[PDB]
Amino acid sequence: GHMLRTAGRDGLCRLSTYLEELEAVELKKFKLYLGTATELGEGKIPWGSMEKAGPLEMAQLLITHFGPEEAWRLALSTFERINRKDLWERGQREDLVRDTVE
Repeated sequence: GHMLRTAGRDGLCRLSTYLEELEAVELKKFKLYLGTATELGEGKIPWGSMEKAGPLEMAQLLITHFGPEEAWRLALSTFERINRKDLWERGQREDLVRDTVE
């Protein structure tokens, strides 16, 4: 687990690792949320070309359309939206909890 990446750079690697935790319907929510999103403007995802896509295909989908860490953002920030707040907290913690600490 640890000391695996002495020198490394993830992006897609972290994206996949979290998207592999999502089941078909979880990915379903995820890919419709951002893929058919009008809040995202037009939607960087092609027209239904993610229906037969799984964690592997999805990771390589977001990474190609959005970008390495943009894909990651699109996943973590959608985890919270599909009621996958658990894994979402595994993604973003950012900084500070209440006072002084964290």
